[PDB]
Amino acid sequence: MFTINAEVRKEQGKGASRRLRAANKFPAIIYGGKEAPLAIELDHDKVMNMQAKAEFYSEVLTIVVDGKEIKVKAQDVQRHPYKPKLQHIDFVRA
RNA sequence: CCCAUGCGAGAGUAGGGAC
RNA sequence: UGCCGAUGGUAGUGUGGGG
Ligand SMILES: [Mg+2]
Ligand SMILES: [Mg+2]
Ligand SMILES: [Mg+2]
Ligand SMILES: [Mg+2]
Ligand SMILES: [Mg+2]
Repeated sequence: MFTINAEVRKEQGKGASRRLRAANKFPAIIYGGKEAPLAIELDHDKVMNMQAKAEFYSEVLTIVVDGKEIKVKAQDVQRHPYKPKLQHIDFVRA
């Protein structure tokens, strides 16, 4: 099972997102179901290595944010236009 | 082009549909 | 441009600064 550690974002928007990426992290979003969407931030390198395995995109993953696990599937990924980096990820609740 | 701050598409995604 | 349509990200951008 893939276990991803994340934190809830304290700020959003272009400025905040660029700050994260300049600091070796990147934004992501968890949506789906009855609960409201949850905007989170991830460690770039750790997730990048994880998603290098094809199962990352087929399996139900576990994101540890706050203190509980959420159970999601990768729904979409935005990659840098010309750099080997992850820009954003959509996670859908499972 | 970048930073701070405010504003924020187009496309696509979740979801919905008496079609 | 052919049904409606979030959230987040992206483009662009007002103000101030940097270059
Ligand atoms: Mg700005
Ligand atoms: Mg739109
Ligand atoms: Mg749209
Ligand atoms: Mg449907
Ligand atoms: Mg938006």
